[PDB]
Amino acid sequence: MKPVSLSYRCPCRFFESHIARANVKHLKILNTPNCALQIVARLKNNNRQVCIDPKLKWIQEYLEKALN
Amino acid sequence: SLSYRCPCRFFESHIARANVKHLKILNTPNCALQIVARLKNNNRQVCIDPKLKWIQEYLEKALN
Ligand SMILES: O=C(O)C1=C[C@H](O)[C@@H](OS(=O)(=O)O)[C@H](O[C@H]2[C@H](O)[C@@H](NS(=O)(=O)O)[C@@H](O)O[C@@H]2COS(=O)(=O)O)O1
Ligand SMILES: O=C(O)C1=C[C@H](O)[C@@H](OS(=O)(=O)O)[C@H](O[C@H]2[C@H](O)[C@@H](NS(=O)(=O)O)[C@@H](O)O[C@@H]2COS(=O)(=O)O)O1
Repeated sequence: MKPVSLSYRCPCRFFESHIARANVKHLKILNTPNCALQIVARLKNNNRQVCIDPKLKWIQEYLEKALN
Repeated sequence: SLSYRCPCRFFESHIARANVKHLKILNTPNCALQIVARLKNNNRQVCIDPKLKWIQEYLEKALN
């Protein structure tokens, strides 16, 4: 890959839509206003980081509860 | 587990949006503290106050 310092490409090119809450170690919420996909999940069973659908069903409630 | 350590035990209350690279929201619903920031300037990760007003707006924007 192009190193970060040089890349103008939004980090998330594509999202995945079938990530279950139970397999998520954390969601990383990137501070990238200019890009459509800001949410990256780190997964528990494989430790991949996958960009996820921000409309995934469980995401909103998971985020709101973190803040209570 | 009684074994299980919550990754965040203490938080910073004075972190502003501009000094954050990203937030990590830890899937540890059991724990009081679930919010981590990687800092630009430092590159340290710190746990941050979850009642920080800007955190809400930050997360809502990410969801659109
Ligand atoms: O809607 C959810 O966030 C959710 C639904 C499911 O019961 C489960 O996810 S799964 O469909 O991927 O299996 C998960 O629910 C619970 C879950 O039992 C625990 N979280 S998890 O291990 O990461 O999956 C539990 O401690 O909290 C989840 C619900 O959130 S809560 O508000 O803290 O109770 O997620
Ligand atoms: O905008 C960002 O904050 C960011 C963008 C990159 O896509 C990401 O790459 S990475 O997650 O594979 O490393 C970058 O690096 C961070 C990342 O937030 C964290 N990884 S984690 O430990 O699983 O959460 C971070 O804590 O470590 C990475 C730093 O990379 S490094 O400088 O080359 O060592 O985050």
